[PDB]
Amino acid sequence: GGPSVFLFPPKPKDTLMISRTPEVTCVVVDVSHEDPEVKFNWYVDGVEVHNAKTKPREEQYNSTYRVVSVLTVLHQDWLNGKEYKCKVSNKALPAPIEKTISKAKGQPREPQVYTLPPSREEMTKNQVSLTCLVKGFYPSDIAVEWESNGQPENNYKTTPPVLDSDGSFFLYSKLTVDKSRWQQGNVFSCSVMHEALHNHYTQKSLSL
Amino acid sequence: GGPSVFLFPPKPKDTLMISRTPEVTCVVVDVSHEDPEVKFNWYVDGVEVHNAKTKPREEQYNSTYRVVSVLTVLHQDWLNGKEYKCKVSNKALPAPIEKTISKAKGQPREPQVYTLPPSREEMTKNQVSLTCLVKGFYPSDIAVEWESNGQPENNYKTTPPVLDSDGSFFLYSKLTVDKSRWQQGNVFSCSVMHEALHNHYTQKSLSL
Ligand SMILES: *[C@@H]1O[C@H](CO)[C@@H](O[C@@H]2O[C@H](CO)[C@@H](O[C@@H]3O[C@H](CO[C@H]4O[C@H](CO)[C@@H](O)[C@H](O)[C@@H]4O[C@@H]4O[C@H](CO)[C@@H](O[C@@H]5O[C@H](CO)[C@H](O)[C@H](O)[C@H]5O)[C@H](O)[C@H]4NC(C)=O)[C@@H](O)[C@H](O[C@H]4O[C@H](CO)[C@@H](O)[C@H](O)[C@@H]4O[C@@H]4O[C@H](CO)[C@@H](O)[C@H](O)[C@H]4NC(C)=O)[C@@H]3O)[C@H](O)[C@H]2NC(C)=O)[C@H](O)[C@H]1NC(C)=O
Ligand SMILES: *[C@@H]1O[C@H](CO)[C@@H](O[C@@H]2O[C@H](CO)[C@@H](O[C@@H]3O[C@H](CO[C@H]4O[C@H](CO)[C@@H](O)[C@H](O)[C@@H]4O[C@@H]4O[C@H](CO)[C@@H](O[C@@H]5O[C@H](CO)[C@H](O)[C@H](O)[C@H]5O)[C@H](O)[C@H]4NC(C)=O)[C@@H](O)[C@H](O[C@H]4O[C@H](CO)[C@@H](O)[C@H](O)[C@@H]4O[C@@H]4O[C@H](CO)[C@@H](O)[C@H](O)[C@H]4NC(C)=O)[C@@H]3O)[C@H](O)[C@H]2NC(C)=O)[C@H](O)[C@H]1NC(C)=O
Repeated sequence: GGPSVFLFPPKPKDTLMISRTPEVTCVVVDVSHEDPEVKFNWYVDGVEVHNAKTKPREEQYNSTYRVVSVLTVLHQDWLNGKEYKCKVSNKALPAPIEKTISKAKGQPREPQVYTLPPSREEMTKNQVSLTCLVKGFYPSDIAVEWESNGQPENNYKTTPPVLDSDGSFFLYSKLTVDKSRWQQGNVFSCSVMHEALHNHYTQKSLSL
Repeated sequence: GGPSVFLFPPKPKDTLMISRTPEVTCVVVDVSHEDPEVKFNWYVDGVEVHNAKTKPREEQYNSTYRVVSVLTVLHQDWLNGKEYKCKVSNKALPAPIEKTISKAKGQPREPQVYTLPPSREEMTKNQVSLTCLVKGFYPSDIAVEWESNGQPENNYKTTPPVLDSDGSFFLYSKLTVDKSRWQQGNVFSCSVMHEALHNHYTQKSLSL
């Protein structure tokens, strides 16, 4: 009917990488052509802030607009658990819509990072699987990459985080390599970024 | 507004286990108190069938009913890729709603099942991780369990299937065991059920 609001968190990497810019994004869909004006109020821990920026209005081909406000967050503010509230007013609403988002609550726990070599049974294939088990972490926001000889290794896939029986998360990352590249003693590494790691970073190596 | 329809597939286990009964479920929500009658037509490969059964009507506390029709499917029919169509008629609809479901399309590929022992680095803990990598499978419907000494081992978690770079799926299953149970040479097994396995079943063992 009238507008709907969806509020999105930053990317885990952006909150953990010094390079990138974490932002909270408040998306308003089904804004009418009759009432395209939307007012945003933003609050951080209940304190109203005034540095949000509205993205270019996006007109959809179902006769609605999509209007989006972005609030840049301090890395430390997000990781410290601050509460971000977006309030949306529009003439087609009988009352403003409010959404609130934050990092998951609970004591952070440091990932344990374990590298597992290919199974002997897999050595009948041309390509073999290098496994990085990351477990015991909380909250679930995390990033995982691989390297080899100082260079990024990109032929990998990582599972979503899975809730474990002790209330931490685990996941696995699988890097696929030419078997010969493995047999030649090349050194591979699994890099993990998470808030409860020293400098938000660790790497563990794996080689034959 | 008026009713909505959601059509659900069988459980992978039910389609792969000789014991259990696979069914397709056509769920109609937001059925009004003014118009509670819903007519279902079911089609298998475009052929109308007449052996569906309607579940007991469920009245919700938002002044709507939930009405559900269940069609039992032959194991072989689902795995052979038959198309199941549910057609829903109701007075509040301007036209019937139709939904169609089937198994994912594409050539099946047999899972490769590899067991990986705990990392040496993990042996500083009281509990260690036994890993079952299942890869190269298609379609994604699969079930995984663990055993030890002929008995079911239940302290495990399995990742959802992840789409790999070659268009097959992989996943990992993690069984957590007392370290001493591992060091004592107990034999653990990862059991996998999938349509492209011989007898829809395989198991691989792991021990120190
Ligand atoms: C007219 O046409 C319109 C265009 O087609 C159409 O608009 C759509 O409306 C939909 C609803 O009507 C709306 O659906 C929601 O989608 C949510 C997910 O949205 C993302 O992912 C989509 C698919 O991948 C994308 O299309 C979206 O753009 C969005 O993508 C994300 O965007 C964010 C913000 O930009 C971005 O994050 C930012 O990224 C940047 C970098 O780019 C930085 O990193 C920033 O730091 C960062 O903030 C993401 O990266 C990007 N991600 C992706 C994957 O692309 C979805 O979550 C909603 O689901 C909830 O609500 C529905 C009910 O509608 C429930 O069915 C569902 O279960 C979910 O409900 C929640 O469940 C929770 C339970 O765990 C519960 O806790 C919650 O309370 C509960 N909430 C609710 C409300 O129930 C939802 O499906 C869709 O996004 C719109 N599409 C577009 C393109 O705008 C419109 O509907 C049409 N009008 C008609 C038909 O009348
Ligand atoms: C009045 O109050 C009502 C009750 O609260 C409320 O009813 C709800 O309405 C919702 C929509 O308005 C409806 O939402 C949909 O939910 C879908 C998932 O439903 C399941 O999982 C839920 C949460 O876990 C459960 O609540 C549901 O019961 C259902 O659970 C499953 O049930 C099936 C069938 O029984 C069962 O399978 C069977 O199990 C048995 C054993 O028990 C056997 O094994 C059988 O063999 C087997 O068949 C499952 O096990 C069971 N699973 C679980 C997990 O419990 C959800 O999938 C829908 O999402 C789609 O649509 C929404 C739009 O509404 C999108 O936002 C979303 O992105 C999805 O869209 C799809 O996206 C695809 C992209 O990949 C795309 O390909 C599709 O085209 C696209 N489709 C559409 C339509 O867009 C959806 O969220 C909810 O289920 C209702 N809840 C209940 C309890 O009925 C009602 O709304 C209220 N009225 C109001 C507010 O006015």
